[PDB]
Amino acid sequence: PWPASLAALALDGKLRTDSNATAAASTDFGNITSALPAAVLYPSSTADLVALLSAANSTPGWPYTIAFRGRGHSLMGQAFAPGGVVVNMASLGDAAAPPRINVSADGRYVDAGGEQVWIDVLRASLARGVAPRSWTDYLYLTVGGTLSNAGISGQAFRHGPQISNVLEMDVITGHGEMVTCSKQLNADLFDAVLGGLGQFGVITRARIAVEPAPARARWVRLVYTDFAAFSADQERLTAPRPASFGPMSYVEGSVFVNQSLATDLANTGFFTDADVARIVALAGERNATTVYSIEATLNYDNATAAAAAVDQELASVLGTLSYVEGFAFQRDVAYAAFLDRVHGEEVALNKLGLWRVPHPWLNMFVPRSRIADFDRGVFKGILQGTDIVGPLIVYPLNKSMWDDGMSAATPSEDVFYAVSLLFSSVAPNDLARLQEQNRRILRFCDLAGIQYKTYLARHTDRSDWVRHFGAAKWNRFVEMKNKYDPKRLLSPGQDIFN
Ligand SMILES: *Cc1cc2c(cc1C)nc1c(=O)[nH]c(=O)nc-1n2C[C@H](O)[C@H](O)[C@H](O)COP(=O)(O)OP(=O)(O)OC[C@H]1O[C@@H](n2cnc3c(N)ncnc32)[C@H](O)[C@@H]1O
Ligand SMILES: *[C@@H]1O[C@H](CO)[C@@H](O[C@@H]2O[C@H](CO)[C@@H](O)[C@H](O)[C@H]2NC(C)=O)[C@H](O)[C@H]1NC(C)=O
Ligand SMILES: CC(C)=CCNc1ncnc2c1ncn2[C@@H]1O[C@H](CO)[C@@H](O)[C@H]1O
Ligand SMILES: *[C@@H]1O[C@H](CO)[C@@H](O)[C@H](O)[C@H]1NC(C)=O
Ligand SMILES: *[C@@H]1O[C@H](CO)[C@@H](O)[C@H](O)[C@H]1NC(C)=O
Repeated sequence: PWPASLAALALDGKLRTDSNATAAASTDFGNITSALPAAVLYPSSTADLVALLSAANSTPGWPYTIAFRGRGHSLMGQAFAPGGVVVNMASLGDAAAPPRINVSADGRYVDAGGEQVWIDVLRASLARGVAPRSWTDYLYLTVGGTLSNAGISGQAFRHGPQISNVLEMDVITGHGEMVTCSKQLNADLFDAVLGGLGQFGVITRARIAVEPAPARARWVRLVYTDFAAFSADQERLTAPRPASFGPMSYVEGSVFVNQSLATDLANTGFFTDADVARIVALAGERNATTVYSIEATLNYDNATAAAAAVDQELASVLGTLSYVEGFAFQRDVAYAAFLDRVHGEEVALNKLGLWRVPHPWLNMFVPRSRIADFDRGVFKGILQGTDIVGPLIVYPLNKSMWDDGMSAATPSEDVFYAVSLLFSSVAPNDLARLQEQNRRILRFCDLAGIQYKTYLARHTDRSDWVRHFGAAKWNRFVEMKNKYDPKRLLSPGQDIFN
C-alpha cells in the first residue's frame, strides 16, 4: 500500500512513469553508462521530498533506490536510480515565487536552493554587489551536486573548495526528516553531507559565504618548457605568506602535448595566431615534447586607480617568476565573463556535435612530492604520440583549506595537485582506447607508489572505496550511513552501498 502523501504526488502528476520522463533521467554527461529508473519525481516543494523519503522509511521492504538529479553532470552514472526513483531537482525552482536564491540583508552570505545552478547564484549575488568566493570552472552545475563532491577551481588554494565555504544547510535525511545543520548544530550531518556523494540525504538549501564583488579580472597566461619551473611557480603563486595568501585571485595551469600544440593553443580562446606561432617556435627551439601554461587572475573593482594598481601589482608578481622571457600574455575582462568562460566552449562544441559525446575524464589529486613523476610517466610518457581532444588541467591546492572531518577525501600531503584530463571521445575506436589509457595511467600511479585520490569517480569494489576514504575515515562514513540512510536507498550510482 501507498501512504496518502506519496499517492498525492502521483495524483498531482509529480510522479511520472512515462518513457519520456524515465529516458531523460537515464543518461548523464559522461555518456558511457545508462540506467532507466522506474519513476521520476518532479517536486514543487521540499514537502514532496519529505513525502517520498518518509514513504521510503515507513514502507517495509521499500525496494526503490532514490537519486537526486541536479543537471546530471556525473561521469559514470552517479545520478541514476536503476529501477528506482530519480528526483528531478530543477522542479523545486519552477514556481519563481518564493525565490530560491536570497542574498542576506548584511551581504555576508547567499541562501540558495540545492537545485539552483551556480550561474544563477552568481547573477543574484552580483545584483546585490556580492559573489561567492570559491567556484567550479563550469557554472551550469547545481549547488547540491558540487557540494556532494567538493567544488574546485583556481580559487580553492586560498578559499578552500566550495565545501569549505558553507555556513549551514537544510537536509532531508533518508528517514525523511528535514534537518538544519552547521558546525554548531547537527555538525555530524553537516560534515557527512559535504563531499558526501548524495549518500545521507538531499540538500534543499545551502548558505554560501560571499565577498564584495570585483568588477574586472586581469587574466594572464605564462608559458614554460620546463615542468620543474612550471610547478615551482604555481606553488610560489599559491603558497601561504608567513592563513594569508598572495595577491592572485585564481591560479590554474594547463599541459599541451607537442603533437597537437598549435591546434590546442588556438582552441584555448586566449591566444592570438601571433601568440600561437611564438609558442610553437619556442617549443621547437627547446625541443619540447610538452609545453606548460600557468593561468592566473587578479580581481579588481571599478575604482579610478584600480587598473594602474593591478598593472603595478602584476608587474611585481611576474618579476618573482621563472616563465620563458617575454612569454606573459594578458587579457582584461568583466568578472562574470571570466567566471562563465567555459559556457562559450559548450555552445561551440555542441554545434559541432562534440558536447553530447562520451567523456572518459580522469580526475585526481596527486601529492606534490610525486607530481614530477606523474608528469614524466603521463604527459611525457603514456599520453605521447596520441591524439588528445580536451584540456589537460594541473594546479596545486593547499590541504590547510580542506576540512578532513568532511566526507571529501584528499592526499595526506600539505600541497597536492588537481589533475583533470578532460578526454572527449570521437569514434567508438576512441572510447575503448581512452578507457584503457585511464586504466594504464592509474596502473602507472599504483606501481610507482603514488598516494593519489580520485575525484568525480565512482569505484566498483568495496576495497577501493575503503582505500579512497582511508580505513578510519571509512568507519565514520559507514557510521553516518547507518544514522542517516539505514535502508541504503540514496544515490545508488556511487556504488558504495549498492
Ligand atoms: C559536466 C561538467 C562537470 C564538472 C565541470 C565541468 C563540466 C562540463 N567542472 C568542474 C570543476 O571545475 N570543478 C568541480 O569540482 N567539478 C566539476 N564538474 C563536476 C561537477 O561538480 C559534478 O558533475 C557534480 O555531480 C555536480 O553536477 P550536478 O549538479 O549536475 O549533479 P549530478 O551529476 O546530477 O549529481 C551528482 C551526485 O550528487 C547527488 N546530488 C545532486 N544534487 C543533490 C542535492 N541537492 N543533495 C544531495 N545530493 C545531491 C546525486 O544524487 C548524484 O549522486
Ligand atoms: C612535435 O610534433 C610535430 C608533429 O606534428 C613534429 O614536427 C614534424 O616532424 C616530422 C619528422 O621530422 C616531419 O616529417 C613533419 O613534417 C613535422 N611536422 C610539422 C607540422 O612540423 C616535431 O618533430 C615534434 N617535436 C618533438 C620534440 O617531439
Ligand atoms: C575538475 C573539472 C572536471 C574541471 C572541468 N572544467 C572544465 N570542463 C570543461 N572544460 C573546461 C574546463 N575548464 C576549462 N575548460 C575549457 O578549456 C579551455 C581553457 O583554456 C577552454 O576551451 C575552456 O572552455
Ligand atoms: C550517448 O549520447 C547519445 C546522443 O544523445 C545517444 O545516442 C546515447 O543513448 C548515449 N549513450 C549512453 C551510454 O548514455
Ligand atoms: C630532442 O628530443 C627527442 C624526444 O624527446 C630526443 O629523443 C632527441 O634525441 C632530441 N634531440 C636533441 C636534444 O638534439
